[PDB]
Amino acid sequence: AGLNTAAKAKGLKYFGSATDNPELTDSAYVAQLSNTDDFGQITPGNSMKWDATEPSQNSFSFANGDAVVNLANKNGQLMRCHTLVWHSQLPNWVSSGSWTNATLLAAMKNHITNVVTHYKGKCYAWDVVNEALNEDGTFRNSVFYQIIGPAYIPIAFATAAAADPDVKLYYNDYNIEYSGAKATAAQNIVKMIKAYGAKIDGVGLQAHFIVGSTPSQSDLTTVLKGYTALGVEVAYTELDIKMQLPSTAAKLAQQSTDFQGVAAACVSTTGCVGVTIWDWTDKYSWVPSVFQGYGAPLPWDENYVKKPAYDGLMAGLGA
Ligand SMILES: *[C@@H]1O[C@H](CO)[C@@H](O)[C@H](O)[C@H]1NC(C)=O
Repeated sequence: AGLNTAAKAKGLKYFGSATDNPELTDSAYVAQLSNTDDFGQITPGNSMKWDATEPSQNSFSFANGDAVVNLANKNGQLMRCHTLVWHSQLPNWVSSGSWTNATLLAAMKNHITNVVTHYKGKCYAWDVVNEALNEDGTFRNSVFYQIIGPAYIPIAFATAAAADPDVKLYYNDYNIEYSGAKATAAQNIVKMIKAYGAKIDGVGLQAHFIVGSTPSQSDLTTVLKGYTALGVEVAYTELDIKMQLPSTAAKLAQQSTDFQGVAAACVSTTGCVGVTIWDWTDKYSWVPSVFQGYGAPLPWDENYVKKPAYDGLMAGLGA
């Protein structure tokens, strides 16, 4: 019994975790990441992004991504590959470049084709385009939007599908898990890609939530079904629930309830294929400076010891 076994019993394809290459020298860490009772799927937190894979123009660098795939392969875990086109973690040669539509499309397509071809057959899913929207539902004024216009999004999907016709292609974003202008805009991006005639198989809902401010199971489920209704599968792709510090028993209990609701929403939704937590131990959680004051976001603590949230996830998965 563990998260992945429970998830699969309920019909999900996996419960899984992200990781990153600096953690892999920690053999105790790796032993639990490799426990397929809890994790049937791995995401590389950083080593398949554009800054990692094409840090200078045309210079593809796959060793760190390959090391994560090799670990997953050894363990019999699925991969989700993350992420091709994104405004963040973009090398300066792209973000600062002097582009025309043709020249940026060439470089963007070259990035996709090379990365996706290299990983052909190794990935369950690709996050093809990440965080294309602002909070108010406008397009982000990234280099792609400013130079190419909205077509960059369906072109990226079409390019990925040409390189690897069978991997599931996802649009991934945060703050699209509750209703609002941003979730509506994410729906409209799905419709727009499909109308262009490009393949989109999934919406990735990052699920970076806050303890005590997490959307209810009911709200989350409703929003998932708003996506599945458009003809895509859905997954929670980067789940973590940071709490306002310091940690307390009451907050740990609330955090358990919050995680429980997310797992239950997925299990309740036909077409929700799985949940990936954004790493699994607080020691390696993602808490950048903009969230100073928050922390302890994950189901195991910094000592690799389960927190109440682990039991909350199990309950939410019906175990
Ligand atoms: C860039 O080229 C694509 C592909 O033909 C097209 O859909 C889009 O409108 C173009 N954008 C600009 C700004 O010329």
